[PDB]
Amino acid sequence: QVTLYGTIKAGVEVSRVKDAGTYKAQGGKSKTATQIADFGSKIGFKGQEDLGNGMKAIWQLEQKASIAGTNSGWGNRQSFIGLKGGFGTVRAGNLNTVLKDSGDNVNAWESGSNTEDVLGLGTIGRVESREISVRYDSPVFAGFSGSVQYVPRDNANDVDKYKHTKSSRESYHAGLKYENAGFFGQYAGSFAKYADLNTDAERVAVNTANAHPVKDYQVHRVVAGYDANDLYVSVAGQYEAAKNNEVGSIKGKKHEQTQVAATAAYRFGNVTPRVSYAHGFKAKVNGVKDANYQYDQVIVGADYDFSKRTSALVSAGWLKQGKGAGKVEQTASMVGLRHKF
Amino acid sequence: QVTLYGTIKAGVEVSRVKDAGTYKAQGGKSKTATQIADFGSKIGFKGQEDLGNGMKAIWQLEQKASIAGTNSGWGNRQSFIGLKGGFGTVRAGNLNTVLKDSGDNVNAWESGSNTEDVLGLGTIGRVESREISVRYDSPVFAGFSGSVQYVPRDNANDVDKYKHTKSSRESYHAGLKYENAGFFGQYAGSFAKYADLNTDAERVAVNTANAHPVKDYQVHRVVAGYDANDLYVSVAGQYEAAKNNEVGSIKGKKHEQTQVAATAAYRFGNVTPRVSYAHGFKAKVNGVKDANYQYDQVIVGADYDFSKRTSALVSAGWLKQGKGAGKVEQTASMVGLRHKF
Amino acid sequence: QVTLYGTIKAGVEVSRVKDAGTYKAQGGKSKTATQIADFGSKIGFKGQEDLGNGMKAIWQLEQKASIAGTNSGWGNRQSFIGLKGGFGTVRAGNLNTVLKDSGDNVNAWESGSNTEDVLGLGTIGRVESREISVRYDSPVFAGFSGSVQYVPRDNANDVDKYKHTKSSRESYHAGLKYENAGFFGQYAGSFAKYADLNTDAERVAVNTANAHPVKDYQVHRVVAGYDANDLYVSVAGQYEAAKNNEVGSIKGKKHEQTQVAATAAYRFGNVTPRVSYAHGFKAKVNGVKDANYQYDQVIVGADYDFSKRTSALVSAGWLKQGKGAGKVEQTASMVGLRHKF
Ligand SMILES: [Cs+]
Ligand SMILES: [Cs+]
Ligand SMILES: [Cs+]
Ligand SMILES: [Cs+]
Ligand SMILES: [Cs+]
Ligand SMILES: [Cs+]
Ligand SMILES: [Cs+]
Ligand SMILES: [Cs+]
Ligand SMILES: [Cs+]
Repeated sequence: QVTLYGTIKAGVEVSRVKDAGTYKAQGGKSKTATQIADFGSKIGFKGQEDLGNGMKAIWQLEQKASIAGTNSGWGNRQSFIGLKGGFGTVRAGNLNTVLKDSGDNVNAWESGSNTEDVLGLGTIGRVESREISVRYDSPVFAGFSGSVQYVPRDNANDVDKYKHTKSSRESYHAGLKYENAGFFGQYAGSFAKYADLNTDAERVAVNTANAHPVKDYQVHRVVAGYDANDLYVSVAGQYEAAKNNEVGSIKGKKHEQTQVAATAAYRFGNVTPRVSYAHGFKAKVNGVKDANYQYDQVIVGADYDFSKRTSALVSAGWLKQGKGAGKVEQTASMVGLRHKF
Repeated sequence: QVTLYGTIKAGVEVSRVKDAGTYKAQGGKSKTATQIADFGSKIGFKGQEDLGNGMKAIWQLEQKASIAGTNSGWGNRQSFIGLKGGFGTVRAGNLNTVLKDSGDNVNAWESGSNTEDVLGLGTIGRVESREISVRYDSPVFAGFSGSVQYVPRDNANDVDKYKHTKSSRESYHAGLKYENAGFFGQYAGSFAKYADLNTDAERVAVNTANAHPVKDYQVHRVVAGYDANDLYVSVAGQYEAAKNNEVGSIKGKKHEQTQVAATAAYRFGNVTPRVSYAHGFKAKVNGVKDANYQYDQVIVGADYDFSKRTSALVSAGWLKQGKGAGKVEQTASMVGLRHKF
Repeated sequence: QVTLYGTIKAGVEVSRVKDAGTYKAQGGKSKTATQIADFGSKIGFKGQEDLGNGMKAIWQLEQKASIAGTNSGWGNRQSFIGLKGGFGTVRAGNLNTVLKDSGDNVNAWESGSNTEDVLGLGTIGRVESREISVRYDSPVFAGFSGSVQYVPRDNANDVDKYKHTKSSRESYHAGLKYENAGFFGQYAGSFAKYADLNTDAERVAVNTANAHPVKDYQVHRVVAGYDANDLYVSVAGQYEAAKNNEVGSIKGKKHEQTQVAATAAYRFGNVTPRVSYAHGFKAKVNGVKDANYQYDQVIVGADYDFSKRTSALVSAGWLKQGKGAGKVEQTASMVGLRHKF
């Protein structure tokens, strides 16, 4: 067996930044931008074959396909080959991280890439990625399931394959999930003995310009809520910590940040109003409080479901980053359309 | 619903340039080149869903796929999401321009990209493009239909989104079409308060190397003819005008050019002989006649239709550019094969 | 008609190099690398239409799609348009070379690109490629078939289309095959009046950095064996020769190399153990023996066929390159999974 699927989705966004530092216009305000933007249209191919003994072969090839025609590549969304049966599921390839998957219960919004941080809970998602990796998923059993996932050294750093001179950027991802009668709890997280962050605290490839080597990199996410009877509510807590691993005065000093997010939605027939709130507390950077990494955000909107495949979408969002005169405030709103095939 | 389609098409071309300026060989003639060339093979995916109230969701993702394996990208031909119903059709994405669509009644030929100007009426098509835009199409009503289409500022110039420092390259596209009993007339055109041309008078992105900012950029196309009873004839008139908007001695001075084209074809069973003629009159460039932009061309050929999907193609073309010792003459011929799926 | 197909395939490889020159660690050994690697996953689209008179239209578009998400492009595997009927088959596009096709009887192994030379008989395949070309295939007749294939000048060197100043890199490919009662013999080969090699003796584009222009470039391959009754055995001989065509002291001097390979496999139900051996004798380079181009390799492994579409794969390989203190030794092993759709 073999099937074609995808989502086409897009809309118009309207945004404004308030940033004293970069916009000399009055009160530090940018002008208002108005863009047709693709929201992450995608196309895939996938299939499975019964292997005779309760085992199945599974594979998938999913690609970014933006109707603005700005993508190229195959396999640059989750793509894999694997086996599934009574044991659970094993998969190898460009895999979502346990934490990328858990993000479905945290960030429900659609936006173009420009507005990810204001029209969506982009900041809490900064820890989410796809990795050439292997992943095991369970058995859902007595309402419990789990995943375990690993990125080898020589996949995390190809260059260094044969000379093991940079320390390993191999990493571990794992989660545990419980569902009962509409109630869900999940823990998802990751660990990397050595990694590298950019200044927005995203993981980037070893040897990226302005990469900051870190050590004992760890992320934890707990999510809980209720998804049943027209009602959805979700609350997430996230904690990130690493040690400075750059050679310099500050090696060994402690990085950390705490983020929380909350979403509520109610389904009124075909209309689903949604509200979200997120906050990042002050980061400790090199052992010292850094309020540049603090933020607050609220998003409100709704989906109109024409069909089970097709929705109209509207949202607006209000985001505040940092403290004082370093302050950045983003405002945005959009209207859009989504169609799943 | 969801469907796969495409055209595979290709052939061998044979071409020669006569250009004193660049070819020192006798009488200013290049040698004769002989190439297997893809004619613009393409592949798409598209679909629609009835939404209940005479409304439909529509989407499409079409890509260049050249069997020479030189393309990459998704969505780099017309791709969109939209709604269709009694109101007409609304669409947003990488859209053909009203003028790109009207080009189906002007330039019927197939050629590789190298021969577009000699094996096809490439020059009159220089005004045709795809744009991240929104488009409304009518209702065909009493034989009349029309389209209206817009490219926002912040899609025409992303860089400048928030600092509105370069003037808008937002643009408007529109057309009106009438069909009666084989007879067709159409007006298609466009307007851009500010734009940027290259020296072959194609629109290019703001801030392209050797881009020439222009103002009040306008194109008009009227096409008329007859498409019925084995007989096809088309006559087109095109007019382009803009003001110099480059800072320098010549700002405010007037650009313009007039082009005409004519095609006739007759269907003799499975064979369709075709003849085309096109002419560009002298351009006024910076208020002054410039005969470098004058050209004449004739193309003759035929299609052999094996099936409704599959054709053999042959053509030859004879093109003259400019006047005097700046003169460029292109000669070409091809044989090819086209298959629609 | 129109069909979708592909192969997804991938695994974990483990490799080690022993190279005194580049690895200062003890006894000239690299460390051991361990990688999830795609084995050349691919996806295609193809179809055919009966044209009425025993003739068919045929086309194909095949792309590299690696589930590690590192490819982009359409048409970058064999892709074409063509006609098929009582005359044989004619095709134009990104075609496999007669010698690339013959490689199916020589190199049966799957490996990621990093291990092609140790987990697969990569070296003998150095002469195999895809080319924008035309190809004729026969009629299988009294057990005999054949192919003839040509790459025009102006496809081998686009740049030089109109100025015929570099000599032609046009080339000819041809083969002859016989099958009788499990027994097969094939000759495949190629000739290019002028070409360009890199130092691993692969053909590269004219004007590639460190390309070495050659003249009278010729390759010959004879393969023979037995493919029936659970038993497969293949023996190949390959010979490559060219003259130095670089301007310098050594123009006109003779390049050549001889390679042989052997494979045996036996099918035990669903398990197919396989063993392969290959050897490259000393190259003559500029008229002089060069033992850097000598190598020996053995690969052993097996396929486990879950289904006709789906296999588990394991192999190990042991490769030795050159003589003496220039010596390079590669060791590798892998486990993998393949699924055809
Ligand atoms: Cs998103
Ligand atoms: Cs992310
Ligand atoms: Cs990654
Ligand atoms: Cs064309
Ligand atoms: Cs064009
Ligand atoms: Cs464009
Ligand atoms: Cs291979
Ligand atoms: Cs090869
Ligand atoms: Cs090639």
